[PDB]
Amino acid sequence: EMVDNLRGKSGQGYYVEMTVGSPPQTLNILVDTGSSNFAVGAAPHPFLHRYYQRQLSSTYRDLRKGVYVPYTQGKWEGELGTDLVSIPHGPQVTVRANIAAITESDKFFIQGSNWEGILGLAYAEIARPDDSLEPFFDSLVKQTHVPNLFSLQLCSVGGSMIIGGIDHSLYTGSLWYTPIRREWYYEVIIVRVEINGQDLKMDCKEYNYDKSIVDSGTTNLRLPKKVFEAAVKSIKAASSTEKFPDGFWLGEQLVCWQAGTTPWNIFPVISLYLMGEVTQQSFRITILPQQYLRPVEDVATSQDDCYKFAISQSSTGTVMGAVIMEGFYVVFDRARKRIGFAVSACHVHDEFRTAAVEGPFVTLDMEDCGYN
Ligand SMILES: CCn1ccc2c(N3CCCC3=O)cc(C(=O)N[C@@H](Cc3ccccc3)[C@H](O)CNCc3cccc(OC)c3)cc21
Repeated sequence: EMVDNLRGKSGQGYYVEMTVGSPPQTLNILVDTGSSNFAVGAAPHPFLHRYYQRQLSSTYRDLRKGVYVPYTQGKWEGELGTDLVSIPHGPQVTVRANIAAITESDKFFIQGSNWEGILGLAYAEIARPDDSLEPFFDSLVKQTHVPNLFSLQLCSVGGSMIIGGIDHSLYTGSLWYTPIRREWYYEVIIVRVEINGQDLKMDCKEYNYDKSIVDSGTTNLRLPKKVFEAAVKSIKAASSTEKFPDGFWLGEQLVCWQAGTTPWNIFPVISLYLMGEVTQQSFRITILPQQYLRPVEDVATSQDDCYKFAISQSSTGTVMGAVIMEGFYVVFDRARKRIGFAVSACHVHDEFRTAAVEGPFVTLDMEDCGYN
């Protein structure tokens, strides 16, 4: 009953329905594996269709402490409190959880997005103000019998968040696991990057400077500057049969083709190799251009299909965002400190190429690829 419990708009995150307070107030909450605070709009905002009204909840408790959270995109400030929370299309339980009531924000809420809050699914180590603010999923596991694991199938868009287990109907083929290196973000280690089979030929620590994370709340694949520059050079080379403005590669400009004529075949597949659970072993996930060229829906331009380049540069490490996760079934196996990847039931492919998760591969270079 948790299948298809996610909705969203392309480029604007995926959200699940939740209720907060007594009596229950229904809100749509963005699912974010890249942070650890549960926060909801709690005052009027031009982009909010509704918001949390603390005065109407008999179970609300004020913690008398403010909190400020700046993300890569957007920021908000609010008041900490606790209240009862449920997930209508998830496990049928009610938990008391920490909630940040957002009273002020900047470039956080999105015009027309349909969500009103955010559910940080990562570890307490990156919770604000500090790690004593227990994250939602931690409270869920401690207060119920839900297994310490969840999975995401991200596919107007939709998908599934399966709390407490793995749904086999949501993937095909084998599940490959990579270790969670450190429990703060969902940090992983990339050991190799290929563009159309060609190795970027870089010290593998560069791929993980200064960390690499799996983040459902970020749209793009974000790469460390040095890796980004090398990747763009190789994607340009592969696609050189057409020449695009430098602004396209910087994600500042759309590229458009007559409806139905997008030249998918001139763009390369990107393979990211992730550390396996065994010494010097890895597996790879392969991303097609249908993933990293993000469609931008706009009726004004609808004579064409137009796209934004959804790989961009980072000064804070690699972020495997929604563009990478889409078309894969991703298991956040907290209990066993590992992340699993499999090909999703809602996968990308044309008649020539298919996204894949495959292995094992072996590396002769014994260098640890973790940056720290
Ligand atoms: C879905 C909306 N959206 C669209 C683009 C886009 C985007 N960017 C910017 C450039 C390329 C790219 O993809 C970045 C973010 C982003 O910052 N996401 C947040 C959640 C969020 C969701 C919705 C709105 C605002 C924030 C996430 O916690 C970040 N994790 C690591 C992170 C970074 C910094 C602090 C931190 O604290 C926990 C966590 C959201 C984006």
